[PDB]
Amino acid sequence: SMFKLLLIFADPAEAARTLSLFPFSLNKENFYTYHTENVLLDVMVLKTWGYRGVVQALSPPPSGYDLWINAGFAGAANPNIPLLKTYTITSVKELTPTTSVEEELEVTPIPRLPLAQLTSVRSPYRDGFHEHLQLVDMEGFFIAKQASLVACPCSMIKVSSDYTTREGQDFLKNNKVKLSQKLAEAIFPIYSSFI
Amino acid sequence: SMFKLLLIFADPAEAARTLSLFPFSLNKENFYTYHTENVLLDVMVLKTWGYRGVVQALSPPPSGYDLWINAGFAGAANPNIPLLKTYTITSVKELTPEELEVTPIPRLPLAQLTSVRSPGFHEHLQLVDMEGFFIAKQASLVACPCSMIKVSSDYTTREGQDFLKNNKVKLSQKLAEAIFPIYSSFI
Repeated sequence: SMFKLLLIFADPAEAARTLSLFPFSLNKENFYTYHTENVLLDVMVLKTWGYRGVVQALSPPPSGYDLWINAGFAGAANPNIPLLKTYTITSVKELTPTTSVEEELEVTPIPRLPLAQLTSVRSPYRDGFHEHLQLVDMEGFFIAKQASLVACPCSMIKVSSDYTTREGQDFLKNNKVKLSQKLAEAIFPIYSSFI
Repeated sequence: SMFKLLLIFADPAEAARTLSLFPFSLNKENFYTYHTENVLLDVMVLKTWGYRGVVQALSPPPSGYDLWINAGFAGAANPNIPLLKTYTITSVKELTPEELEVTPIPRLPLAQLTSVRSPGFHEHLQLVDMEGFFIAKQASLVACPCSMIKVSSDYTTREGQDFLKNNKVKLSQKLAEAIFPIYSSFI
């Protein structure tokens, strides 16, 4: 009767505009809560990027949510992907050598968002395009692993923020507010569908 | 197509949480613009309350919008109106010893509004404000559709007003949470 939603952001800049949507109360550092009659909306901001940040924040993982959403910026490893476009993820993997048996996790799509697949890396991915790759981040695979430990559905909202090239970073640098606002505008309709 | 929406608030406190929803740009004092590919979302904050504020800001009325929304707090002049409830308006009149029809926003509960020119309970009144009637009059001059979002903020009694001053952030947030789905529907 009260939907309990946990939002997870890798970085305060990515979380900024979502945190402006609601008069969140700051519960402990990097953890915000907005508690209404129909919806509990908690926002976790990791302290650092990647597996390390996920581990520090989500082990043991919290039990009791109805859904987790990892929302963040993602690199585009295909130049046909436009930037500033918000996707929902259908499955996520970790980047491994091509010979390695790939481990792919199914993810719960968010309605009304275009679909994409996600690969998480442990070091910045910059050797350009190619080839079984669409969107690239550093947290999503590991968040999904932690969610599976509590049998909690996991969705991801990823906004294309840069191409995975050395030169592609300039766009991220000039557009952080707009990218953060894209995540916010995809999250509000979710909250509102329970309110 | 770009949908051109003018949102009108009577004062900064009522506007605060809606202004927090988007990274608005501010050129003229009291006027905010969020210009995207699909929606032009302008927010006007009146410089003072009531008829005088509406006339200063909207006479002559601005042309070229697709819809005006007046969003604000409203007193409840019948004790069967619960507080903290967000309504959309079906018609508005001015208090007299002639009704303007208003376009209701989807999914919000319906109410009738009376605007007064100065601040107990009455029969025949539901929600009470100070701007809506005069905004609807100005929107008529440009043949612009007008809707209103009003959240019950107090009973129209001497005691009733403590709830308003205790709960300004939450009342402002109710307005924001009703406006964002309108924006979202054009994307």
